Order: sequence, then C-alpha cells, then structure tokens
Amino acid sequence: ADASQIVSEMGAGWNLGNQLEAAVNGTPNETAWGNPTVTPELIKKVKAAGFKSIRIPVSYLNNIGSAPNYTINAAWLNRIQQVVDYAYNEGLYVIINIHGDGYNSVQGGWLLVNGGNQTAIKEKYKKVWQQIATKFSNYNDRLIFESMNEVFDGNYGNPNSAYYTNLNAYNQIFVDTVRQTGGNNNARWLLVPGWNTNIDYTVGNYGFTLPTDNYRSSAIPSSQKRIMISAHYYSPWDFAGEENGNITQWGATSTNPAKKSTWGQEDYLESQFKSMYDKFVTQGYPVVIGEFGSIDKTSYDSSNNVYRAAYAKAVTAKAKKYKMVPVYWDNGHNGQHGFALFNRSNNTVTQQNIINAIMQGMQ
Ligand SMILES: [Ca+2]
Repeated sequence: ADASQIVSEMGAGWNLGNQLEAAVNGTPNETAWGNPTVTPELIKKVKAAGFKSIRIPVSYLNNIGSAPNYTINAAWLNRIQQVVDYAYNEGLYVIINIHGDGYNSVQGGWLLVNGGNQTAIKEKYKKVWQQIATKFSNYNDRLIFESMNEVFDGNYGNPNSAYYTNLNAYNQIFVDTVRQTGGNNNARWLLVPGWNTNIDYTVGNYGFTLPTDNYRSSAIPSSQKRIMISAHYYSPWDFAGEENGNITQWGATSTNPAKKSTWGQEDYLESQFKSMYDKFVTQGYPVVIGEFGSIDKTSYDSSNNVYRAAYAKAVTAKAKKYKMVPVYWDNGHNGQHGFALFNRSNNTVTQQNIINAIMQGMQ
C-alpha cells in the first residue's frame, strides 16, 4: 500500500493500553497495572466493534540484558509475538513500539534524550531494535514498527535543540537498523515521532528532522515514503486528562460554560490537525495520531459521556478529513478517570456510544 492507501486500510485504531508497557520497579508485566493477561478474545471483540488497527505499547526495561549484547529475554519476545499474532492473524494492522523505556519518570527508563551516556544509549537502542525487528522479519506490511513513544526531557516548554538532535538520531538509528535486518523489514512502514509526540513541536521550527531511508528495499519507489509520523492528542488537557471535575464538557454542545474549557475547541482541533497535514501528509508521509481520548468524569458531571463521545467523534472526523489515522487510547480502566471502552474481564462493551461516535467520525 502506498501512503494514501495505507491510511484508508488502517481505519480507526485502538490501543491495547496498560498491558505490555506496564512495569513496576523496572520489570515489564502485562498485568502490573490491573488488567488481565491479554487473550485473543479481547482483540476479536475490538475488531467486531469496527477498529481496523491495534497499537500495542511494549516496554522492555530490565528484560534487556547487559552490554554489549543487550539480549532481550526470549520469553518476553515470545509473549510479544503471541499478542501481535492475536491481532495480525485477524487481518488487523498492528503497531509495536518501545514505550516505557523512553521516560525519565519510569523506573529503568534509559532511552533518554537528556541522558549522559549517549553512546551507550544509542548502542543499546540499536541492539534492541535489531532483535525486535529480527523476531518479526517475516510479517507483512500490516505490521508497523514505531521507534519509540513520547520522548523528551520532562519539560513541557520549548525543546532543547541538542536533545532534539538525540531524538532525531534515535529515529535514524531505528530506521537504518530495521532496514538492515532480514525479510520484509527493509520494506515495511516505520512510524516515528517528534518531541513528546507534540504537534506544535513536530511541525514548527524546533529541530525535528525527517530520517533518511537509504537502506530500504529497492522495490519502494524513489518518489514514495515508507515512514509515517506520530503525534498524540489530548487537548485541552483540562477536559481530556486532568483528574478532577473542573472541566467536564467540550465542544459546541456543552450546556454549561463553567464546565467547558476556554480554549482548545473545534477551531483549535482544526488548526492542529491541518498543521500535520500541511507539513507531512502533503509530502507523502502518513500521519498516525497514535493516541487520543478523554477520561471518565461521570462521577463529577452526569452528562460527561455526551462530551467524551463528541470529542472522540470530532477528533476521529478531523483525522479522516486530513487523511491521517486516529488511534483511540484505551487503558482498560472502567471507572473514575478511566479510558476504557471494553471491560477486559468479560469482553463486553462498556462505552457503546463512544465507539459509535468514533465510527460515525470515520464516515
Ligand atoms: Ca500517558
């Protein structure tokens, strides 16, 4: 699939959140954050709801062995492959990444743009991607590798240019390392972010650079890309992610201005997504909005789900407008401040109206 066709085929995506990226005191464990062990039935339920792509956060952390081989625990790679297969064998697009490892705030986090030993970070990263790519080399273009997740130094202000250079270096190392492994890895789509998956800091003049891809398969036309660009979207945070009841409504259908943000509405969403279209999509790079969503505030405002639905529809529809892939953030938590649309304990739907809103947004 070329850049336009892949977006169409990917449809609406869903994150298998709070599973294989979950870690406590440095060891990944897919149950560590309270979700059950993943089973194929969950992925079948998500497919039945209409999602065509599954994003699978994966952490590695202390399952990476010592230098210089940095060997990944074999049982962990085998488990990741089993979970990938639950989605891949159902005909879905699948994205796998390196997730917790890039955070300063995660115990064992090491893929740090601000870290002092960039030589060791870069070599470890190379060796880790060599192994993950090798494990999945025979998978077709429905499997996408994502270089890393949300990578920054912890500061929400303007990016340090030297640190941005490290980020860009990681993306370049990832691309070239993956291509030089076997199988279909020289041809598959590879997803890369800019700083903290932030749209403004990725599209603006802050230091992001597009990787070269000179080791890719000769079969890819010179005029096409096999790189996609990642951003995440939870704006305005006071509505979407802040864990209190100050703001519980969003968009034009809000019924109370005291419960609605003063910024970040439909006009902002338009400007933001148009900026990704103008910078990247027009140049032949698909864009994946790899996470979006809003937390459950029905404990504060009994009308909140009206707005969670409205927000999800609006973000999905804006992605559709601008020919980019919207991927919903589902963390399995049903309850206060949760993001789940399904109860993973029984594979039931818990948020039919939000699912319907997403699917309406794909029309
Ligand atoms: Ca998060």
